[PDB]
Amino acid sequence: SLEDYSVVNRFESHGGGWGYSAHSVEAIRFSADTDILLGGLGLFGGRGEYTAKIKLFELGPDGGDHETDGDLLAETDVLAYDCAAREKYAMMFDEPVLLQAGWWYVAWARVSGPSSDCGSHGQASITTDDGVIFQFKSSKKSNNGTDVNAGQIPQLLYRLP
Repeated sequence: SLEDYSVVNRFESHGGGWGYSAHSVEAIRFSADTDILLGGLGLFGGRGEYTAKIKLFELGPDGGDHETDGDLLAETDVLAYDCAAREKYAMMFDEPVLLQAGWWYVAWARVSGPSSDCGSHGQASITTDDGVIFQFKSSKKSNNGTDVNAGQIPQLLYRLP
């Protein structure tokens, strides 16, 4: 049956709604202090029918202090999705990607559709129940308001090796 994955939720609350436009890009920088297998990203929807393409970029060990344009590690095609109000949709990469402890990455999503749910009270640091510490920082690739505090990409979906 479907393989189970752990979740890290970067937001502690919700906002009003979030809108999209023709070239909107949601992105967030992150790092985990432990090697993890990244399977996908959790996305808000909740108020209709959406599409999204997701990407993962590598920045490296210095990517928290100096954001380069990064190296593409994974990408999906555009895929339609929906989910219940307040919930997240699990958009999976074609294959999971092994991330290195202390290295920085960019989680990226190009979402299209009507207004959606969104996050607020986003956290710079989250410690998951298994003890892994995730850090989040705003990304220069994000052009539609998503940042460390607010917006899209509420979750990373991962397993421990």
